Amino acid sequence: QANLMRLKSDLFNRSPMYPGPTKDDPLTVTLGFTLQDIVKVDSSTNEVDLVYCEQQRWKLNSLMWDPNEYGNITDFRTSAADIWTPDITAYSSTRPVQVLSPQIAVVTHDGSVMFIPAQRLSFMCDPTGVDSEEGVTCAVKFGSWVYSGFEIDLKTDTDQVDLSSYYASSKYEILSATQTRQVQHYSCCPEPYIDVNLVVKFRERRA
Amino acid sequence: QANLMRLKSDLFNRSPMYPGPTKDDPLTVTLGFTLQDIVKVDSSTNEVDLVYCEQQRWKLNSLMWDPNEYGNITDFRTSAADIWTPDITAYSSTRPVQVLSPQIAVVTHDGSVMFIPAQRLSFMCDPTGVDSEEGVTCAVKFGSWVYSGFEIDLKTDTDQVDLSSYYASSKYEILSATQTRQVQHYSCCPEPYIDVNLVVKFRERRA
Amino acid sequence: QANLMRLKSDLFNRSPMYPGPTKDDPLTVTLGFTLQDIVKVDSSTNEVDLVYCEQQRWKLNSLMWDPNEYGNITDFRTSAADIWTPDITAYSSTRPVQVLSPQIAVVTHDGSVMFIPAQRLSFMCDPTGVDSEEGVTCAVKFGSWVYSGFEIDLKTDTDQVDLSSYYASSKYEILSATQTRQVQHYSCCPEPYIDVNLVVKFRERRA
Amino acid sequence: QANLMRLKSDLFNRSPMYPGPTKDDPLTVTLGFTLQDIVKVDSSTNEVDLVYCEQQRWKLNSLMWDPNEYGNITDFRTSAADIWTPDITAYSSTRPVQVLSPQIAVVTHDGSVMFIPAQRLSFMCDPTGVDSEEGVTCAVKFGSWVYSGFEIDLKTDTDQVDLSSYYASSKYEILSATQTRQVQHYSCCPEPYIDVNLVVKFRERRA
Amino acid sequence: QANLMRLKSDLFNRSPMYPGPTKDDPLTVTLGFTLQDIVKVDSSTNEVDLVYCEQQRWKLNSLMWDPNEYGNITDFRTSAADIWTPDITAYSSTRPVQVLSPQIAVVTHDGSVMFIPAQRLSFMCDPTGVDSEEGVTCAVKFGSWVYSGFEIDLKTDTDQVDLSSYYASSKYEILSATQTRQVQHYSCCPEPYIDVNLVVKFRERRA
Ligand SMILES: CC(=O)OCC[N+](C)(C)C
Ligand SMILES: CC(=O)OCC[N+](C)(C)C
Ligand SMILES: CC(=O)OCC[N+](C)(C)C
Ligand SMILES: CC(=O)OCC[N+](C)(C)C
Ligand SMILES: CC(=O)OCC[N+](C)(C)C
Ligand SMILES: CC(=O)OCC[N+](C)(C)C
Ligand SMILES: CC(=O)OCC[N+](C)(C)C
Ligand SMILES: CC(=O)OCC[N+](C)(C)C
Ligand SMILES: CC(=O)OCC[N+](C)(C)C
Ligand SMILES: CC(=O)OCC[N+](C)(C)C
Ligand SMILES: [Cl-]
Ligand SMILES: [Cl-]
Ligand SMILES: [Cl-]
Ligand SMILES: [Cl-]
Ligand SMILES: [Cl-]
Repeated sequence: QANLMRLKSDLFNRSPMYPGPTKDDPLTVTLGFTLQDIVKVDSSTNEVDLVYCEQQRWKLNSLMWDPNEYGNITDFRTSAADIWTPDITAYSSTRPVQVLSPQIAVVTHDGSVMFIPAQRLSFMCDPTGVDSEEGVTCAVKFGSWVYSGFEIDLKTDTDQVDLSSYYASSKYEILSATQTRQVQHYSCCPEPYIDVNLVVKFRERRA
Repeated sequence: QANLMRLKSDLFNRSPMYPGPTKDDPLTVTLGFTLQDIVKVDSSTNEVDLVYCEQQRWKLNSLMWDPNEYGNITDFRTSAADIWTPDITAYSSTRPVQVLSPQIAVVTHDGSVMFIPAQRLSFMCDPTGVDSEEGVTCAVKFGSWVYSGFEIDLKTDTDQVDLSSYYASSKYEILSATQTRQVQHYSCCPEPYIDVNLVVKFRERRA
Repeated sequence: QANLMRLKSDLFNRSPMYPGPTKDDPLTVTLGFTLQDIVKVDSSTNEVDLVYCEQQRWKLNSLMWDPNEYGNITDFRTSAADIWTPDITAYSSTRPVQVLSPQIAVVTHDGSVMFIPAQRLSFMCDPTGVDSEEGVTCAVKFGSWVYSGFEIDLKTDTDQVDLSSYYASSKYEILSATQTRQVQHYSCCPEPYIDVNLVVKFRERRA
Repeated sequence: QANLMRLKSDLFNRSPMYPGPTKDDPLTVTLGFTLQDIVKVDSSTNEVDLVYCEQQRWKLNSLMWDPNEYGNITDFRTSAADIWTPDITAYSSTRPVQVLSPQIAVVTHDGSVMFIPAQRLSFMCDPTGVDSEEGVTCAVKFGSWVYSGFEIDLKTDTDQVDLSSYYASSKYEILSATQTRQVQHYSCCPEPYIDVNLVVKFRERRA
Repeated sequence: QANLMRLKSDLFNRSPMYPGPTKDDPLTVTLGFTLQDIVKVDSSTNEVDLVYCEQQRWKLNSLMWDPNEYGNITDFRTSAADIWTPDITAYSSTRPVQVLSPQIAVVTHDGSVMFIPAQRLSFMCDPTGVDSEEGVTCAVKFGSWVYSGFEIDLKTDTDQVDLSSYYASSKYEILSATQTRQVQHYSCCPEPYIDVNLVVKFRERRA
């Protein structure tokens, strides 16, 4: 307990709160979605509700340590409010995202962080054709709200969304689920922003 | 990281928290709207729900710095709770506005600040005629709640709302969307308050 | 900025937080309702939802200053969390009141404060007869929850509720709207509590 | 203002925050109910919503003072967050209780406290027979969640609920409303826990 | 009060906040479920709502004391925000869990802690067959979100869920309710995570 208490104290005191990435000190966040359920489809407003886990990984030099200096501690768990986190946002939500899991991250001696928030998202989607054989396709972009491609870059380990935890008895069955990196420009800003586009084809499951 | 940490420290210590504008030190906020979706229309209460982005720009001498003094840093991202922000409010909302994006602003070396919150608004609007060819027209005023024209002035870059991000498969199609600056008087107060009037003409989209 | 920064600093440091009124140091709050809309009527639970602005005015010796001592500053805007505010409560609400406007007050050199919160209230009201020619009458009392008449007194500038901002295309039209001061006794307490009774007669508006 | 400011300062500084009652230092809380309205009855989930006021009273030696030492101040109003309050909980709620009134208590020089929160409760209740002549009976227990009889005891002044403020035009009329002290044992714990059982018989009101 | 005030002061000052368990300092949490009610079943989204109490027990060397050193105090009640608590989470919730009881734990001189939060959970469950004689079976896993089996182990005193407080007049009757310990692997992580699987068989109750 003493060693971890010391490590946590030293990582916090060694330097003030990390000010986020810069053009000169950029960061690459690895995103990966685990789609658990398509809960609701609303045809009167064209909103669809998803339950998923957004897996996030990044590395920070400021969170690095030598295990030999801190009782061979290789990693630890900490509140996500105690460390810097990326501002990964759904670009087309219709409601504030609901967080379903504790806000705790895992920090490793190499400075790498893993943070997996489970969330419920309500986003823009016309479900017309959900009841058909072909089903309906809907997409939502995820990325930083304020950091461009020069400050925050995004990466995926695979183009395939994890469906190994998708609720079998859900009202909707998944025909396809894709997560692909893309670089866009916006009216507000001159720099190119980067995002992970979550595209999911689904239909009503027969009882 | 060191340079930005220093800049942020020096900008905060240079003077206590900015007390907002005054008659003697007025401010001009540039407002612009990017209408993403008309989510819901409720004819039983006469409420309409919009999803949009509110681009806000202002300039503060207190936030100015020389990039040559801080490792050629030209701008930075910071929590909107760490800086003064204008109190732009919808004058005719029926629910507390829901914030859909992170509360982070961008501050530039000339002292200018850009903050683009994404929000969901539920406001007063009779939708009667939404299903007709002509559609229905509804308006909502945005402006400071406590600062008059002598303290906060508002400006737009264009009278035409940004519709380049409007959800194509929305239940409602946009016939027209306008943003106009106007100056009004109220019973409470002797000074003229200024606002940006968002007027949007819309109808039900055919499948 | 310097003068206002100084005034605000001196007003906070000159004395600890104001402990509220007392029998020995009583206060008079001026109440005034601007009814903007009757949003919803629910006949299955007998609840009615209103959108209104509650103008509150009071004077405090502790908030007084000499403009000649602070660069001819006659007034300033401040967060309502930074100053004492009265606990004006609806005595018959069915839901926690939703605040629709920023929590900012205007303080003047004579120690007077003006605070205008915009709110949505869900209160006890049987709407039977709303569809009739005569319409329905419903009332809700507003007053301090813990302070009696000896500590907080209430006053109105007119017995007429401001209807100049009432939404024209509302589902309900106003036949009459009154705000009267009244003094009552309760089982709990020996002292007389005072309230402002909001009485509004309304009916369904024809297209 | 000076005397009250001083009293409140001295009451806070004389000793650290009160750690709650103990077997050695027990406390007796007096509960009372003022049932204002039976808002909703839901037969599809078996939930019933009440709007009531809970009068709570207890005495603490730590909150005692001599009025002659503090400008003949006999009592004062304070935020309920500034003092210890009991964990009186509804044992069978289906939703987190909504607080409708400000969280302010009244403290007297003898150390006695009075706190009357107005709340909306959604609790377990099968309404089958609400439309009959006999009506339906439903009950909800109120007690401390963590303190047993040896630490917190409960008392009522009357066994009759206060119905003098019950909304006349409510959808439901009260046939009977009782508040009775009872002592129970639970599977978790060996000590006897004490509660106040709120039993109310009601039916649908005829127009 | 003095002795407890001292004990609480000494337990807080003797060492900084406990950093949670480690591979080298693991912890075993005992889980128990008291199912109070199956509130709602939604066949249009496949969500089911439960009201239950989750009894949690763990022991910490850092919370140990000698009663003879602190006026024969054997235990005390404290805010759960003042002590470390495990991040026991429902792995398949569709909404953020609603807490229905005060967040207070009971700490004993041997360092053991008992914490019983009453909660409302909305989780993934197809209710098809709830109206049949056989009823429907639904399951939800509870475990730590970030700690593996090497850091947090789980244990149950019985496989049988406590039904002695189940609301008799609920819309749904319980046919069976089980709580069994299980060890799983996940896509994210290499270490085995452990959970308590809550399996409940229920059907619609006949009036
Ligand atoms: C800044 C602007 O015009 O809009 C950005 C929001 N987005 C990502 C959906 C198009
Ligand atoms: C720069 C800024 O604040 O945000 C706009 C949203 N975005 C990222 C897609 C263009
Ligand atoms: C000063 C104040 O609270 O304002 C009330 C109405 N308004 C918003 C137009 C000026
Ligand atoms: C006189 C006063 O309180 O202002 C209300 C103006 N309004 C409704 C548009 C906010
Ligand atoms: C004195 C106190 O706690 O409040 C009781 C309810 N009241 C005063 C509004 C009628
Ligand atoms: C304790 C007491 O008598 O209060 C009732 C609260 N009231 C009448 C506002 C609804
Ligand atoms: C351990 C436990 O919660 O037992 C029963 C409490 N009760 C009846 C409120 C549900
Ligand atoms: C002891 C504890 O934390 O919780 C038990 C619930 N109760 C109040 C009925 C006995
Ligand atoms: C490991 C972690 O950080 O959280 C992921 C969800 N879990 C634990 C059930 C696999
Ligand atoms: C990232 C990963 O594989 O974790 C899933 C956790 N679970 C099954 C609760 C949904
Ligand atoms: Cl301000
Ligand atoms: Cl940041
Ligand atoms: Cl107060
Ligand atoms: Cl306590
Ligand atoms: Cl932790």
